[PDB]
Amino acid sequence: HSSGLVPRGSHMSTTLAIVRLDPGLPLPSRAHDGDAGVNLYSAEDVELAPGRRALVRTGVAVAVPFGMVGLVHPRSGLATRVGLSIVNSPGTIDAGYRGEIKVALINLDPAAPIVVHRGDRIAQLLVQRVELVELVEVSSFDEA
Amino acid sequence: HSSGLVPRGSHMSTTLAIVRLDPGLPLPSRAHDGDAGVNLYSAEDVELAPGRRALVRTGVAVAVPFGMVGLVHPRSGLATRVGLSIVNSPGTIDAGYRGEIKVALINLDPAAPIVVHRGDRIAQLLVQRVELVELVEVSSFDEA
Amino acid sequence: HSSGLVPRGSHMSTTLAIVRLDPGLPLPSRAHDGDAGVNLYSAEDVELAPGRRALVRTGVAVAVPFGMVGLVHPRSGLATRVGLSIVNSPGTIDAGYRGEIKVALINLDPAAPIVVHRGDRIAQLLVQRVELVELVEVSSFDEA
Ligand SMILES: O=c1ccn([C@H]2C[C@H](O)[C@@H](COP(=O)(O)NP(=O)(O)OP(=O)(O)O)O2)c(=O)[nH]1
Ligand SMILES: O=c1ccn([C@H]2C[C@H](O)[C@@H](COP(=O)(O)NP(=O)(O)OP(=O)(O)O)O2)c(=O)[nH]1
Ligand SMILES: O=c1ccn([C@H]2C[C@H](O)[C@@H](COP(=O)(O)NP(=O)(O)OP(=O)(O)O)O2)c(=O)[nH]1
Ligand SMILES: [Mg+2]
Ligand SMILES: [Mg+2]
Ligand SMILES: [Mg+2]
Repeated sequence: HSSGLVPRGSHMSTTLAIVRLDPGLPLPSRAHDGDAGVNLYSAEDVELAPGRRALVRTGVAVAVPFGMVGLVHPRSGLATRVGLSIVNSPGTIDAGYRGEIKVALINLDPAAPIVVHRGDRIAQLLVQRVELVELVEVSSFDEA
Repeated sequence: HSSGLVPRGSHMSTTLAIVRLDPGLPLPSRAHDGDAGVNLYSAEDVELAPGRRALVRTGVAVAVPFGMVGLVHPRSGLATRVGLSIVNSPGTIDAGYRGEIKVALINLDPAAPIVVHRGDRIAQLLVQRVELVELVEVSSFDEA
Repeated sequence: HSSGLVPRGSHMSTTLAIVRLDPGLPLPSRAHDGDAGVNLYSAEDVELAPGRRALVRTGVAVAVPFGMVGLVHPRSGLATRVGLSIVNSPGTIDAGYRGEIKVALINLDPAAPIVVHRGDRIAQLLVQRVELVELVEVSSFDEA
């Protein structure tokens, strides 16, 4: 069997429409089979002094399906090696959002600046279902 | 059709009981259709110097259903604009928890204090299913 | 009925194989019924000055099932009390990963060092399903 056939056990897996606003970057991909996230690239060069943060363009936009959420998580390697984090982690991408995904990077190292270059992988994007809960206000939890 | 009718495609959507311990705040709501989270308010005024953190009352309590988790995520706007983050993000709200949701806000800006006023939206609350996994200890992964 | 019988409503609950690389630590457990996470221990003593971070061994390895993700979240108590956080939170554990779970702890307090002792609970591990999305590149979202 070739690629185009959806294997049985992946019949149900979901699709995510994506637009490369920056066509010069590779499409986000999973580094390994079963990996939770696809790796987002930086569209830009940016240098972050200790304690500084930046809102960095990834060059993509996505259409998260209704009933789901996209989540932007930090890469573990850079987090440890150089103290790179994401201010609003986990970044919450709503089903209705059709703008460019931007990553609020922050340098949590005390002394060493972090240089990010265009084309570097700077975060990962997961997609999960979410319960769009209906609030039921009660006067006490007994009542419910 | 009017509001009270549960549309077909939302027959299965879950309910979340909530108690406004602070009845003076609006109920948390989704800013847009399909948004992953409902926006939590601060019950209080608080001022956070750079690097400082506070445990801020939201004026609500919830009953996350068994088999699910509530998750407190930072708002992207404040995160970028002013460096506001959440120390324990993502905040983990257990199914059994019936206390007030409190938000561990922290100012990650190097120089500018953040002022939060009562009634400001300071986080978002998502609800997701969680696998309540049964651990199976093995001596090596082959064995399993 | 005794323990070994899987109750009806937990017929479907998933298993997580785990190896204690450090057999001297307790197995991670849920502190209460319905808790989202199991509590990870530190295998080691470590002292974190303000602003410093460390990659701390938990003494376990796990096999997250294909179609799921493990997620390492900070404990709320330590986060508030002493400013302890996790640089890459939420830590993303892929289905394929068979190495030791390590926690990138960071001291976000301005002045007081944090001492972690072997055997202390330093994070929690959740397991959730994840959508292993198939990207569909489009030239505009209309097109899709
Ligand atoms: O908190 C964590 C996160 C990850 N890990 C392990 C499990 C995970 O599958 C593996 C890779 O993690 P990330 O994808 O978060 N980091 P990065 O993208 O830098 O490394 P890789 O190229 O291996 O994916 O590291 C941990 O032990 N603790
Ligand atoms: O890391 C992120 C997070 C969000 N976003 C986009 C997608 C999301 O749907 C939109 C709104 O995000 P938040 O709800 O996290 N922030 P805030 O509540 O300040 O803005 P809004 O009023 O638009 O919801 O911003 C990103 O590009 N990157
Ligand atoms: O952001 C949060 C996180 C938790 N909480 C409440 C709900 C949760 O079920 C309870 C315990 O949270 P954690 O497990 O995250 N922290 P810790 O492990 O220190 O406390 P406990 O021993 O109670 O689990 O604290 C909040 O109000 N806000
Ligand atoms: Mg990775
Ligand atoms: Mg929002
Ligand atoms: Mg706990």
